[PDB]
Amino acid sequence: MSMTDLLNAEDIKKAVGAFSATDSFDHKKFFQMVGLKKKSADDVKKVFHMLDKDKSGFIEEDELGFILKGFSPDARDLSAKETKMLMAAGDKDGDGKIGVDEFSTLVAES
Ligand SMILES: [Ca+2]
Ligand SMILES: [Ca+2]
Repeated sequence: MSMTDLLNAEDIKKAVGAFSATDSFDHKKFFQMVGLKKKSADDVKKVFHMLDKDKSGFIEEDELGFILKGFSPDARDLSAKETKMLMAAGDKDGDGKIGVDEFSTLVAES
């Protein structure tokens, strides 16, 4: 992890803006504005690990209400409608969690 060094602080500054709403979590456009899909697959491992505070290897509603705190400060509390839709979109597998390889490619569906 290290959401500045691995990625780009400027791109992150735009990205935290691209989620600066209640429910309007355009993950596809965040992952574009932050340059994520332009960084390495092995960078995308260090990406996911910044959101998975637990280091349990899976992100779920407890973290996913404020996942932005791994992207940077000024993050805030996401809406109850957001977390519901975001877990249901971000779990491509059917296990109810965001996994890294899903999250990387979930946004390539753009
Ligand atoms: Ca977790
Ligand atoms: Ca999954």
